[PDB]
Amino acid sequence: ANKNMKILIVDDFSTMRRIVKNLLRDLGFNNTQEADDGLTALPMLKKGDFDFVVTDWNMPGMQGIDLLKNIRADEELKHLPVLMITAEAKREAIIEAAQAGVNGYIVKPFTAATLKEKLDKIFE
Ligand SMILES: [Mg+2]
Repeated sequence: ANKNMKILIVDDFSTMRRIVKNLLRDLGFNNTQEADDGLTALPMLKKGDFDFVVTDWNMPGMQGIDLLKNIRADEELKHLPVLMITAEAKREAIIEAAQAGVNGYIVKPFTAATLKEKLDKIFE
């Protein structure tokens, strides 16, 4: 796992964006940027050459599931591994996210410990 991989953190609650960001900082990943909704994350991915996406699942403008779909329908972006953040792991929403092509999921609140298992798991 390369620690200079360009990571996009997507979440509508800015405090959550900065917590995810410091957890990634504690793990060797410092190349992080932010977006507050999928509508604002999309143009960032579209032009920014990112390597990894961490997105919230429920956002007001465009949802986590709809950004993953747009990423997956975009020829240029379809190779992007996506980790989803969710308030509780309901079986039904996860299966849906799995079917939509997400790489993994993590339930909040979470720690740097969990985050890394999730990252290792995704990258295999
Ligand atoms: Mg949210």
